[PDB]
Amino acid sequence: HMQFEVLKRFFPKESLKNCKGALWVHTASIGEFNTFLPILKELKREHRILLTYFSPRAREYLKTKSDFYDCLHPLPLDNPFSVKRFEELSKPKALIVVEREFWPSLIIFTKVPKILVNAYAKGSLIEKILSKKFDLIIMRTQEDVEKFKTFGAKRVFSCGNLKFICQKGKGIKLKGEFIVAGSIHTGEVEIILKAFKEIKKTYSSLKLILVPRHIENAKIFEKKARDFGFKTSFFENLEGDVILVDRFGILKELYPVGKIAIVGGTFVNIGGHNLLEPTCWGIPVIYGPYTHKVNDLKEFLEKEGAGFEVKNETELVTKLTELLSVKKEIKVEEKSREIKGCYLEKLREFLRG
Amino acid sequence: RHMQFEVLKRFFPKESLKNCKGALWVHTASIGEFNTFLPILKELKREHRILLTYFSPRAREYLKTKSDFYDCLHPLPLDNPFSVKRFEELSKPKALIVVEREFWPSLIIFTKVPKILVNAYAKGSLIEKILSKKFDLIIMRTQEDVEKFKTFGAKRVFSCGNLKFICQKGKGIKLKGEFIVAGSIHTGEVEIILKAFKEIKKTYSSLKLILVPRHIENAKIFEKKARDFGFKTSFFENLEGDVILVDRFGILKELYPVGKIAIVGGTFVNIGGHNLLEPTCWGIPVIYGPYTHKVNDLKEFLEKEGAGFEVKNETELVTKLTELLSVKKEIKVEEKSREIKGCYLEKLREFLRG
Ligand SMILES: [Cl-]
Ligand SMILES: [Cl-]
Ligand SMILES: [Cl-]
Ligand SMILES: [Cl-]
Ligand code: NI
Ligand code: NI
Repeated sequence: HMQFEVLKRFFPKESLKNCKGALWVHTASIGEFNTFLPILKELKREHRILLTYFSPRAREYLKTKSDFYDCLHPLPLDNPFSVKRFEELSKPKALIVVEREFWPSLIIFTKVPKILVNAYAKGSLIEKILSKKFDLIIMRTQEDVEKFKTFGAKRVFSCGNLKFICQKGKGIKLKGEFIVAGSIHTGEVEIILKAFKEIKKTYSSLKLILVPRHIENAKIFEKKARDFGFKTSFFENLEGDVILVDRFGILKELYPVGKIAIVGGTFVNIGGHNLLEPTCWGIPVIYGPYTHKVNDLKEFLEKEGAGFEVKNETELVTKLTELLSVKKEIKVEEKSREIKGCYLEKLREFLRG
Repeated sequence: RHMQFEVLKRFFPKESLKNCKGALWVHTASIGEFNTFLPILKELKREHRILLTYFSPRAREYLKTKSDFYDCLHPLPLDNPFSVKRFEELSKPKALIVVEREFWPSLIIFTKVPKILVNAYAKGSLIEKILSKKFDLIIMRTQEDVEKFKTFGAKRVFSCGNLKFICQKGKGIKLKGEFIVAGSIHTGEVEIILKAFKEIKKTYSSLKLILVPRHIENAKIFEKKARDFGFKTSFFENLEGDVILVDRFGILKELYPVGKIAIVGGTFVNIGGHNLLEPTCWGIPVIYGPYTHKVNDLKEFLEKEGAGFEVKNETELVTKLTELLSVKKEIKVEEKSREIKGCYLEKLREFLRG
């Protein structure tokens, strides 16, 4: 089945010797790794990297990212001896913990200089006790900083949320004016078509590019839009009022083509997909009420004036019209350069000496 | 997050564990293991106080809703000698049942509690050689796994089958009519199912299809698709339709008994399969498509049992449906289930007696 690597954790591999002096980066699982990746890309340039993870579900994925590290090993089991053997074999120059892997033996029984990034405070007793054990803490909010400072942590700063860093890609150019609806589920399709139908009464040249959450549904989606009375086409072919995308990936590259984006997983009870993507391009994003899985991101976008929650077909029409008549300025990308810059600055300085 | 990792509790187990002394200690890493062991736990819970531990923070909230099946709840202690021994000293458990695997070295090496591994399989790895012999009793899925573990010098290793194959039926519903039941169906599965059912109705004109979407948000859509096929439609409780859509969450497992044949989705689209087992517990055959890669043990069990049929296209689906409609297939999954359960429960009770 899956590889738990229990022996490796308990008795870290001898070959760690071959990675001595590296910068040790710990990403509990795939999420943490992706969140830290933009920082890792830069650090990887000035340091050899020793990468560890906790979840067995992350091994296979991380193996595909060998470009971003020199050595890969699971985190040692949390006893003084496994942890000390890990540190003694690898003699790491420092350890960066992404988000909050409060492993007591790891934190208590290693001597490696320790750095926590993207942390937030909960006010719990384990925080009171272990926070002071880090040489440097970078938090998401100045509020979190305050709490940790009352915990006797020195060297604590706020740099913002690493999750809000833009990772854009090349992108695509298309002539025409478009709305781009991405990661749309079957149960979201009709409300969007009915909204776009109401809109086209006014904006006759406007086209909808529609990208299903599952590209397999590209044909069911087409037939629906056809049933609604739209001329339709499949991407590459831009002839339709509703343009369906059937090729995987591509979605993040399509956003720059539009004036307004709509992101699914939000009009049905899914919890929201990736709201950030379109806004990194200076485009406002509209979403439905079901954002519980991306709540921090939601509150961030609303504060940045870049995200807009709509409750129903009517609100959607109303919001779309507002954004088509008045171009909403978006500054998410500058914030992104700012968070990234702050994190990378403090880390480079800390690592310098 | 907003999730509780309970690090402090794992590191320094709660003093109140005292008030649970002499209990049977059952460890279920997360929700899946708990549900897998639940039928056995229900019986053991009658004869033992239960101290229940879990590893995944994601299980805590769920497990709190299961307070009827345990006496004490606490996360597994962190894997260092001191936390583990403190857990053990506080709770003085009579024994520890580990569900499936959870080879936590310090836990296994530094506790004196008699330890029992349940529903295990053998990967043949070095950590297995080393830790397997530290269990007082090991109950495995196959006689093949037993042989491997036997060669690691494990004594007291048996096979009682896969706990995951234990039926958990529920009350069940009754309706007048003849039905086929398609459950956990995704949008991309609706057309091969409707195409096949249209062909079948030519011959069995009285047959009705109860259609339960994977996600109810897709029901309106499903109903409209049925209409395009020219079926009379209706929403559950109304049995008017040739195709009857189901609009309520849950419900599915209680519906199966109503049918002559079940179809279970996540299988005609590359999803990997939903719960093939449930219909067969009613002595009803189940049909699925080729994409069962997330339920492959279950798929293999059903095939050997003569209760599960893989179909690759609309024709084989029509073919298999017609076969099962013309000659009723005998299904003995429930029989197998009582067997697996009784075996596990027999061995456990005997170990715990003395
Ligand atoms: Cl201590
Ligand atoms: Cl001590
Ligand atoms: Cl302790
Ligand atoms: Cl102790
Ligand atoms: Ni998916
Ligand atoms: Ni779901």
